[PDB]
Amino acid sequence: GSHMVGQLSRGAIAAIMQKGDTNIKPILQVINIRPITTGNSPPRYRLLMSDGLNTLSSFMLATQLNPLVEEEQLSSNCVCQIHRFIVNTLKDGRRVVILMELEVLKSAEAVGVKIGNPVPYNE
Ligand SMILES: Cc1ccc(C(=O)Nc2ccccc2C(=O)O)cc1S(=O)(=O)Nc1ccc(Br)cc1
Repeated sequence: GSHMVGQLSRGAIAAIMQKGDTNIKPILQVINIRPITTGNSPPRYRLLMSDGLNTLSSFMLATQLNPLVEEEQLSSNCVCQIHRFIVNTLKDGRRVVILMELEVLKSAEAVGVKIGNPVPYNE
């Protein structure tokens, strides 16, 4: 209940970005979800996530998880546990975190607000 930022894995974004730790199962809040421009291929969704301290904009949902967005269980403000993810590095050096398995712990409606005051992580 109280101490809302205590619901999130503070420091997980830095851990993912700095250490490349993939064994952790961090709890993050969805701040925003947006489709990416795609061709005739399945839609892809990019997420702005928060660990309470930082936000990071380079999350992508694995296509297998698209139903979570399209049926609305995964939406802005919800709190999720990431059970499996990988990091991929693009030609230009940018890294993207692909969310492969995730659990919605609290619905957007049950949370209702951005938790804490996270600031953008500097990639
Ligand atoms: C469009 C697209 C889709 C997918 C991947 C990707 O890296 N996929 C994977 C890579 C490795 C393993 C698994 C996967 C997986 O998707 O399951 C990259 C791109 S992109 O670079 O051309 N544009 C883009 C990148 C990031 C963000 Br935020 C927004 C747009």
